[PDB]
Amino acid sequence: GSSGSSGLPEGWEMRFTVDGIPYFVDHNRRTTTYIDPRTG
Repeated sequence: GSSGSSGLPEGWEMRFTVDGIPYFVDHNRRTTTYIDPRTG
């Protein structure tokens, strides 16, 4: 359902692939990773 911004750091973004997988996108680093930034 409707989702917002939990609380990610600067640069780290929250998005989901066509399938709907939990992944983050970095604007500064310009990279993609599956591992969560907060948790690690």
